[PDB]
Amino acid sequence: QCPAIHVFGARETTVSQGYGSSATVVNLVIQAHPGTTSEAIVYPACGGQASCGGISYANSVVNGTNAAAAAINNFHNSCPDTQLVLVGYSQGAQIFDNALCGGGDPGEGITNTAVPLTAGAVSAVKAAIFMGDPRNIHGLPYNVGTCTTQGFDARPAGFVCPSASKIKSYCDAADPYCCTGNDPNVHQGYGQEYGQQALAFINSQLS
Ligand SMILES: *[C@@H]1O[C@H](CO)[C@@H](O)[C@H](O)[C@H]1NC(C)=O
Repeated sequence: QCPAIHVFGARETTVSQGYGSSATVVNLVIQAHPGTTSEAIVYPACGGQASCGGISYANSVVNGTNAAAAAINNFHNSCPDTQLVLVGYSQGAQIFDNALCGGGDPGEGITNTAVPLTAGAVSAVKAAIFMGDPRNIHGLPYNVGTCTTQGFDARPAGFVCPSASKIKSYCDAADPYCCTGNDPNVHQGYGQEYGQQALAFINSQLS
């Protein structure tokens, strides 16, 4: 039978195939709700490193965005009544951002602005947690964190995501990727810093 809730997790760059740091929030939802299953998005999660196949960041985001859209759409078709939750970390947050909000990603070669998710899939997605999203920019209504600048693939100032009310994007000032910081460690600690807050949001979003 189909699960009551299903969580999609996308990892950060250079991490081997799996959930990566998205695991923290994914596990919190699974443990807190009976009938919750999950799956990790299968994509390169690379930035030119030989460790992850040598696939460039742009090609990783291009593949990832499509992989994310295909996984969510396909699962919804199999289980249309299941509540969906997305958890992306770093590059993982970027592919979910592109797939859910659309608006294109020019810095990575994506010009299409249409949301790749089906109407049914979009309505099934109840909550989305982004941590260290390189598409971050200060001012977005779903932002949480001390960052007051932007990431390397910053969204337009005043960007309007159709599903803005279903998202929580965490990003602090010292993050060098989702912000203009210089401390890489801050980028890796969102699961511990905002994990419980994320869960609380997901709980309020779920029916
Ligand atoms: C995306 O990358 C994965 C491996 O990470 C691969 O299995 C898949 O075939 C790629 N998808 C496309 C559309 O190229």
